[PDB]
Amino acid sequence: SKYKLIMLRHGEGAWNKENRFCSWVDQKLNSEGMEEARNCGKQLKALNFEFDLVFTSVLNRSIHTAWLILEELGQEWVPVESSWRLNERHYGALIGLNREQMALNHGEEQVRLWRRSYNVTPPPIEESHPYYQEIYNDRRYKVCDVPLDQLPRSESLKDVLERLLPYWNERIAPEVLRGKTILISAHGNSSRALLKHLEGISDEDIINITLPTGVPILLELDENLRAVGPHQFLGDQEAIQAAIKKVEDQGKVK
Amino acid sequence: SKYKLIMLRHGEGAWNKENRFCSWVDQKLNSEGMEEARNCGKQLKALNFEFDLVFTSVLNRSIHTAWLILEELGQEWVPVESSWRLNERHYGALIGLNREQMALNHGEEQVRLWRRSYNVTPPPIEESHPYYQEIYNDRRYKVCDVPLDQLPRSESLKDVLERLLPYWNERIAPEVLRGKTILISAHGNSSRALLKHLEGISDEDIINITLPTGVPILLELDENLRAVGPHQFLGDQEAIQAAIKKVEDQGKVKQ
Repeated sequence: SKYKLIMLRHGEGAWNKENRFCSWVDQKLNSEGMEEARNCGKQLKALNFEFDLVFTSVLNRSIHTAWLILEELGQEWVPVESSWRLNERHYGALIGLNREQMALNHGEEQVRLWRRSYNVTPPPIEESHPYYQEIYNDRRYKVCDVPLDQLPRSESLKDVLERLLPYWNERIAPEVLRGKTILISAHGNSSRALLKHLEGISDEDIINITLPTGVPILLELDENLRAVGPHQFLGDQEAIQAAIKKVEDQGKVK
Repeated sequence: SKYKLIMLRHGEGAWNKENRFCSWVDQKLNSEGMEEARNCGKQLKALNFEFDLVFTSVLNRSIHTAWLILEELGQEWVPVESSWRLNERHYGALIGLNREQMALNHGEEQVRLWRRSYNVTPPPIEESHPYYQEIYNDRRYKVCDVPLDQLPRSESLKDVLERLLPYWNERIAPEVLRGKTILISAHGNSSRALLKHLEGISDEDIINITLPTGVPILLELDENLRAVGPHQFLGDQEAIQAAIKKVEDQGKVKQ
C-alpha cells in the first residue's frame, strides 16, 4: 500500500483486575500493562519501524505506553502530541462499575450492548458520581480545544468518532500524506472508531470488533487514506485471539 | 521578578562513577539518576508547579528525566519538545576518555580549560573514534535543522551558545513572554551556556561555574528576559556545594 500506520490500545491498567469501567478516570498502567507496552516496542523494533510522530490521548496510560514503546525502539526523541480527542469513550455513569456484576444484574447481552454498540449512549455522569470531580477539575481539560463545559458527560461510539474525526482530518492525516510513519497510542473504543472510519466498517459490523490490549495494529492505506485491506494484528495470532477473548470475557458471568 | 522557569541537568549514568566524558554518546540514566529526576519532580510538586511546556535535548537521558518529572507531577500530558540545540557540549575526541586520566596525561590546568573555559575547543572526533559511528549514523541527526555533515565534531562553550541561543530566542523565550511555565531538561554545559547568556557572565568568569546533577535551578528573569540575579539551586545548600565539588574534583589528581 502507499502508506502504513500503527495504532494500538494500551495494556492493562490498574482497574483491569477489578474489572471496572475506567474511561476518563486517569488510572495508570499496572506492571503487566507496562510489560505489554515493552513487548509492543520489541515487536515494532523487530519489524524496523522508524516513527516520525506519535499521537496519544491525554490519559496518562496511553502516554506511558508510547514512552515505553519509544524507549524499546531507541526513539525517545520522536515528537509526541496528545489530545483529548483520542481519549477512551466516556462511559458516563457506568464509570467505576464492575462489568461482571453488571452482567449478573442486567444480563450479559445488556453489557455487550453498552460496551460494543455504535449508537447507544451511556447515561451521563452526574456531579454526585464518585469520579466526576477528579475528571472535570483536571487542568488538562481546562486547556483543550473546547471549553470545559462543552466536553462530553457520556458518549456512544458514534459520538467518539464525531470528536475524533476532526483530529484525524486536521492533524494526523496530513502527516500520513507527507509519508511520515505515525504511531497512534490510544484506547479500545477510540481505536475502534478510527478503524471504522478508515476501513469503512458498517454500523452493524463494528459491534463485533474487539481489540486486544497491547498489540500493534497495522493499517495499510491508499492515496485517499482508505484501508487497502483489513487491519492486521502484529504478533502470534493464537495469542492475539486469546487476548481478544479475554476482553470479551470481561462482560461474561463467571 | 517578572518571569520564572526551571532548568536542570539530568542525574547520573554509568559514566559518572567511571568518570568518563559522555557528551553526545546516548547513555541512559542509571537507577540513581532516575531517582534524582523523581526527587526533582517531588520538589516541584511541593511548589505546586504546573508546567505548560517542556524542552529537552535529543539525548535520551534528558528526555527520560523530563518524563520522570512529569510523572511525579501527574502532568504527562504536558507537551514536550526535543532539540539537538539543547544537547550536551560535543567533547570531540575526548568522548569516552577518563577525566582523571586526562589530568594525569595533560595536567589539571589543561583539563579545566577543556571542561570549563569559554573559547577552548576540544580536539575533533575522527571517524576512527570508537563512538563516531553510533553518533553520526543515528536517525535523530538525519532529521535535524542542520544537515548531518554540518553538525559539530567538537564544540567550545562558545560554539554551544551559538547553536543554543537561536533555539532559546526563537522557541523557548516567546513562550516565557506568553506567561507560560517552562521546564528545560538539559545538560551541564548546555545549561552553563544559557546561564552565561541570561546572567551576562563574562567569558573569563564562566570558567568558575559548575552545575550539580539533578538539582533544579529556578531562574528569575526580568521584562527583557535577562536574569535578575545569580542562579540559585533548590535543595540543601551544603549537599549541593559538596556535589559541585565532586564534579570539579573529577578533573583533579588524587592527593
